Amino acid sequence: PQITLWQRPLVTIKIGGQLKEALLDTGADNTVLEEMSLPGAWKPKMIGGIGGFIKVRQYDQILIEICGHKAIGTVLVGPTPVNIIGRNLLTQIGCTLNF
Amino acid sequence: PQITLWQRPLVTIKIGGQLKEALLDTGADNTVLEEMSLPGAWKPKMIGGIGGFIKVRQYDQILIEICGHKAIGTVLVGPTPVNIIGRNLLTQIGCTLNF
Ligand SMILES: Cc1c(O)cccc1C(=O)N[C@@H](CSc1ccccc1)[C@H](O)CN1C[C@H]2CCCC[C@H]2C[C@H]1C(=O)NC(C)(C)C
Repeated sequence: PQITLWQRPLVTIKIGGQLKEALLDTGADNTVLEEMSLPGAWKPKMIGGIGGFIKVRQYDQILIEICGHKAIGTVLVGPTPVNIIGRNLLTQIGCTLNF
Repeated sequence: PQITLWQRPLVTIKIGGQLKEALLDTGADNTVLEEMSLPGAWKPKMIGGIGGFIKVRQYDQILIEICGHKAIGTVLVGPTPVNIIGRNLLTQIGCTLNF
């Protein structure tokens, strides 16, 4: 899939048995998900936006299906208004920018 | 140019006679620039990211030279830690996501 940028680049994801919609976000170093139930141990973490900072729960080695592509990585969960797939996961699904 | 996402997708911009580095940011609807001197009138604006909101100055129909591609559009100036080229300007340089 090629994707133009006239609308937000939103994709379907499956994480922890759940279907979510998420933003492909070349500006995000990290993947950040809205409040959800993920199984397993987590670490405290703080990440910075535009913005200020939010407190998130850090989860390592999480399987996530992004637009029908499987990828494993660190997922962060916390009070983000929008699900963000950052570059740690974008590189796993072979995502490039072209201009 | 094609650009992988193993590093931050940073490009050179010329805006208001000045050279800057900026992040190609598919997760940003707007272009946001660190405090700088831009000539002419502006409007007050508030923009939300992760962490909260920042007060910005809104400038319309600004000429921006992104990686040797000329584009005109709305640029926002305010206390962002990184220069962001959002989708309003990404569509002007024929920027697509490929995976
Ligand atoms: C989530 C995240 C990380 O995990 C790591 C590094 C940065 C970020 C981060 O917040 N990145 C953002 C750009 S703002 C930015 C600030 C500093 C460095 C790089 C980018 C997102 O790419 C875009 N970001 C995605 C999304 C984040 C939650 C709030 C709604 C949007 C808002 C949008 C945004 O901020 N828009 C502006 C117009 C204000 C620029």
